[PDB]
Amino acid sequence: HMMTRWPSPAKLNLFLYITGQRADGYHTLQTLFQFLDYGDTLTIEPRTDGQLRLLTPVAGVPDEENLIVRAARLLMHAASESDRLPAGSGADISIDKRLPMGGGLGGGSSNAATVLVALNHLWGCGLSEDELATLGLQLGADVPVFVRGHAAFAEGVGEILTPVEPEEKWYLVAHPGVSIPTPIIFRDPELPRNTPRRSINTLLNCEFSNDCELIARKRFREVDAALSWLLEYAPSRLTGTGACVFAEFNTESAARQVLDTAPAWLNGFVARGVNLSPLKQ
Amino acid sequence: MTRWPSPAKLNLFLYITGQRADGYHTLQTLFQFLDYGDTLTIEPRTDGQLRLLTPVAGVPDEENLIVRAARLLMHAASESDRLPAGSGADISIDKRLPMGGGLGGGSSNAATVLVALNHLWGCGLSEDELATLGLQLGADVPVFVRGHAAFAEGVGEILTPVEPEEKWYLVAHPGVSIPTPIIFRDPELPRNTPRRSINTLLNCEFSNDCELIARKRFREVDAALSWLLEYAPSRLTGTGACVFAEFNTESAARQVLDTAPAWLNGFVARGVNLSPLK
Ligand SMILES: Nc1ncnc2c1ncn2[C@@H]1O[C@H](COP(=O)(O)OP(=O)(O)NP(=O)(O)O)[C@@H](O)[C@H]1O
Ligand SMILES: Nc1ncnc2c1ncn2[C@@H]1O[C@H](COP(=O)(O)OP(=O)(O)NP(=O)(O)O)[C@@H](O)[C@H]1O
Repeated sequence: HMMTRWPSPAKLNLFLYITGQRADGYHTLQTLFQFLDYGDTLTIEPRTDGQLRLLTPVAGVPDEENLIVRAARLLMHAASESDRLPAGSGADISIDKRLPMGGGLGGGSSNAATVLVALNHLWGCGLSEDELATLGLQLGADVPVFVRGHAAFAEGVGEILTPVEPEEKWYLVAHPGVSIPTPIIFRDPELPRNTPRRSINTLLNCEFSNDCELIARKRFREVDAALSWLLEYAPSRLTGTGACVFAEFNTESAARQVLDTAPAWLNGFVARGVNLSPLKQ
Repeated sequence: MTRWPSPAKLNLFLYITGQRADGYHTLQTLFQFLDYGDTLTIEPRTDGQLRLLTPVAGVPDEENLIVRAARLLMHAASESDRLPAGSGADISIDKRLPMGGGLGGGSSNAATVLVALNHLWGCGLSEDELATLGLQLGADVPVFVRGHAAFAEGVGEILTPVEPEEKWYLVAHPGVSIPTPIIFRDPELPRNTPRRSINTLLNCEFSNDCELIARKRFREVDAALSWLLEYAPSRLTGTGACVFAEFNTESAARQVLDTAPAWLNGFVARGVNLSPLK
């Protein structure tokens, strides 16, 4: 059927603090998200024969393990159980994938968010933003931020989101070459897990930092190298659990100038921060 | 009122439906309380001081869920102008539940502290708010806060009341402590059990997706289950190490308890669908 095109932007954690750990191992976080005007593009063609096909498998991820497919299947389940899924609802999905796996840019969660929002719209299920954010939290920690579509402060177990208006700066984002899946960092015994809970105003007045950065820097020489390079030019930090690091600039020209200083083995891009997700249109 | 109950729970079933990229597992699980647990003494203070008078063996006081619960409530209430100046408390616990056993004792302690201090200080937080705070403390805190046997979904915040039969249980602790992350990191753990309706789940055989892993990895759990299975339906609760056996009368449960090896340290308690806390 029709071929629809849907943005899946990256995010940055402008700061990220680990305030505690539950007995089941889950870490409570206080973190501030901003989107980038940069990321993946999904093409979604709806179907009436009930089939769900990923036309562009992502290397390193079996099909049924792709968050694209998991998101579609979860929406189908939730909508069907509430009598909101038309019979034969299906989709063919392809992705122009720019965001790396294990990058800390939230590519997987962003893909899931876009698929939830796009298929809910196309199939006409009528699920609210609240309902899609509740589904999204089951798929990925940051799916709710992408679903709701606003730069936001996230606490609780990731479901408490408050809109914030951080400066829409220009960022140089580097991929230091290695992939660091979040569990590799969150299982580290030396990870900080006792940063004090702070109000949003207090956090906005703190020195922005990422509690994962010291661990990633020490465990991965590639992250240390990328951070050492960018820090010669601008405030620079890890995003997510890495491996990606970013540097902040006041202008596009300055960011692209510093990107030009990048060693050839350090892939990077320049993108502006945006507080409204392209997905929200 | 200064004496507050903190009941145990059982997971009557437990299914693992998925795992996120950050390692977190989504569950579908059924909770019932036991008429058995800890008793907390909570004595309000007007000097803004908060103290745990009784340490829990092995737990640094600042890591104790009792203290974490009190300090989280103080923060959330203060930030919304609902904490009277000088609010404090002296808290003690008579701990009868074991740790790392799957009875939810730590989450129950946190729930009791949240509900008790909210009431004693008069902060006026709603049950919804306390259950939202509780999710930051422990995975099962919201079930203990709301106080009803319940089917729990989502990331543990979607709770549906259910009325499972209030049976008598023989709860056995095979002595070995199995912290949940040890089970949740196992490559062989089932992580893709289909999500199913409560009505579906209420009419299938109850099971615990953690049981097979727990039995294979821990001989004390394997031996504890092999004994109880002779006499009654028996399953792991939580991620273990505790196991429970299902009886229709107290006398039958107790007669099996009297045949238990000393290393089992078992107790008998009735299931209740309404928390003593409520
Ligand atoms: N369509 C997808 N795009 C990217 N990653 C995917 C996708 N589908 C499954 N994954 C996997 O799940 C993760 C995507 O979740 P995501 O929100 O992007 O977190 P991340 O910041 O990229 N890295 P991490 O959380 O440490 O795994 C990746 O690591 C993939 O292994
Ligand atoms: N007041 C407390 N009572 C019991 N445990 C506590 C307490 N405070 C901190 N803890 C610790 O945090 C955990 C409490 O979580 P708990 O509710 O007991 O889960 P469980 O179902 O019993 N099994 P597990 O998740 O492995 O701990 C315990 O393992 C303790 O080490």
